[PDB]
Amino acid sequence: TTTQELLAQAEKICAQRNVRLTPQRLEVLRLMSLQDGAISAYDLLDLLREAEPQAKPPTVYRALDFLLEQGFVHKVESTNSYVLCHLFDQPTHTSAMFICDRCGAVKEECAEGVEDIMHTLAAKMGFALRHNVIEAHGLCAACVEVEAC
Amino acid sequence: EKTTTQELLAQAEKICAQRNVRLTPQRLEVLRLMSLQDGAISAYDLLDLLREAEPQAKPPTVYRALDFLLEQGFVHKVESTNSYVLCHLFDQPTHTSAMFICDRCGAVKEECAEGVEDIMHTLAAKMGFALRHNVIEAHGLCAACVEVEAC
Amino acid sequence: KTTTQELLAQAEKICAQRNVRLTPQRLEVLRLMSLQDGAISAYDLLDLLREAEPQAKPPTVYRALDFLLEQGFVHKVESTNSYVLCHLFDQPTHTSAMFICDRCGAVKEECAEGVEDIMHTLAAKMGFALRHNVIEAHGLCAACVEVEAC
Amino acid sequence: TTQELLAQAEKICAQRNVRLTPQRLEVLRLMSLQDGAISAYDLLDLLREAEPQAKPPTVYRALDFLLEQGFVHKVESTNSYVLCHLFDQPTHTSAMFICDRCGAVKEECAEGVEDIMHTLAAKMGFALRHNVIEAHGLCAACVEVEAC
DNA sequence: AGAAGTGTGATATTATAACATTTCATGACTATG
DNA sequence: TAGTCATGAAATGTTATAATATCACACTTCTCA
Ligand SMILES: [Zn+2]
Ligand SMILES: [Zn+2]
Ligand SMILES: [Zn+2]
Ligand SMILES: [Zn+2]
Ligand SMILES: [Zn+2]
Ligand SMILES: [Zn+2]
Ligand SMILES: [Zn+2]
Ligand SMILES: [Zn+2]
Repeated sequence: TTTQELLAQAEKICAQRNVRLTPQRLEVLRLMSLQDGAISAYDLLDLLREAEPQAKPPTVYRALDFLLEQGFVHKVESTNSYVLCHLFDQPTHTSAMFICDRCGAVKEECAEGVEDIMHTLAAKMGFALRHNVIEAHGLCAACVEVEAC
Repeated sequence: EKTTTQELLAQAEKICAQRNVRLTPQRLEVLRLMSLQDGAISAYDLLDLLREAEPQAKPPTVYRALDFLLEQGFVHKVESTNSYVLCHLFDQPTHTSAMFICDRCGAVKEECAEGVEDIMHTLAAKMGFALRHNVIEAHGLCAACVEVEAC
Repeated sequence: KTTTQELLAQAEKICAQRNVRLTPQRLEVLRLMSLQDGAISAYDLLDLLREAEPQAKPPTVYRALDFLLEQGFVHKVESTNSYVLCHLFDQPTHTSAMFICDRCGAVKEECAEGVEDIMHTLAAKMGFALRHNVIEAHGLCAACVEVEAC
Repeated sequence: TTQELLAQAEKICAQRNVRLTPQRLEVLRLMSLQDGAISAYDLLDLLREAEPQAKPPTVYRALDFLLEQGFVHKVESTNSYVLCHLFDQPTHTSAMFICDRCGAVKEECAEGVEDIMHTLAAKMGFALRHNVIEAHGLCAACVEVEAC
């Protein structure tokens, strides 16, 4: 039902803006929401084919592009996968991604200090950065407890 | 004054000798070919370069080489792209790094940052997250492309 | 003994006479092509291929098709963007006329050497160097006519 | 010479009580100004300088119209479209000779092929509604280029 | 033996180019009549 | 008083390939008993 609430919320946001949250996009969103965290496009496509048997890569990639242009999903560059954002209605934001290499779970946190260090490092050199990519690989708490036995 | 490109290669050879791992002609050629780049490079571009010498070369060659070089820490993979760059900091003990990437000219700078590792560990510590490795990659413009914008 | 077996055997023999690799994947794709009434799209064929190779993706079927095209086991139907099995692997490269029913979708392949000759002559009048002909007819087949008559 | 055929088109689109919009006319104009085959999306790119709000349905509808009248032919084996040789003649059947190098397309008549196709269809129970006849190779020019 | 390396063809994975249609809301001609 | 025709705008469907990466086998080479 958190999924329901999430979808409703997304519908509300997309209703606010002049943008169309289609059944397809909504479906993809639902699927990704039900997923714990990260997922590749093609596994997601395989999931999508349950409800839309004719679905092909452009379908899911289009849905993702849409959900990416809006603030609903993030790409995970170091795994070629995608995940939901933990907070929707906010604008283009830099967030730090903690990715479990075991379960695929992703925790999204703020890291102003990092942005700042990079902001200064870009300035002590001649760099004008537009965007930071901050992805951490490791193990989440559960998977940590599991890997210790 | 930072370490020269050639010193890194010599250092690579001797380090591989110290570890009893084989820095073969191929892996060496790949290493130098990468070292000549003014920034990151893709596997197939590198493959194309490698062909002028070894035309019989295929992707497995390049990817094997890259896997080896990555394992020995001479090369970094740039994850936001899908490219590979020489490490200009492997003469010291293994390190954390942030890659600064120009979207246009494509050049990249590896710059150390303990202050990032610490914050990441701190953020990872509050949650129960056993951090292992960091990917820090910055996109924007370097102060060559910047002075082309100002015209 | 069955047509499919015989066919795959022929193919296996030809792909041996020629020093070429008829892999399980290619064999499976060909097997599937042989079991079709007529023409099939690359993606329908992919969907069929996924029943045996669940990981299969578009480059898979397109590679298999490119191979089967190179070796002359399948023809591409350009006007419908589809593929059919060749009726006779025995012949070398050949100019084939395709009769395509816009109702049932079935496709019949016919020989027409005359056409090759005419096109060659016509191309030879000008300075055109002919490589391949594309000859496809659209209409209704006998069955669809019988049906439509009522 | 473009204006000539443009006018002729209207003249013929008078006799046949169908409406040739500036849309379809513009498409036909662009098709004419092109000295060879063209894809729908390139044509769409060209149609946009005139009508920047143009989109694929626009050009496709246009092409469907221009196709159904006899002004343009579809080249099935290249998924492209070409202007007719001359559309003063009755609804003919084109045999398209296509250069795989330069992309030049030469429309010719091959009534013999059609005849044969009809006989073959006739010996079957096949009701032949339309034939597609296309050749791929090298135009004379490209041959002479490759000769060197 | 045995572990590591290479050559080669084919396959697997991720993403997009390229080509064509659907939908549905909106306006613009027209056949009664 | 509607009827078809034409368009406008977004999304979707459909076909095919680009771009990235690995597998699987065979042959080998150089080392280890
Ligand atoms: Zn977020
Ligand atoms: Zn975990
Ligand atoms: Zn480094
Ligand atoms: Zn730059
Ligand atoms: Zn045949
Ligand atoms: Zn039929
Ligand atoms: Zn014509
Ligand atoms: Zn030519």
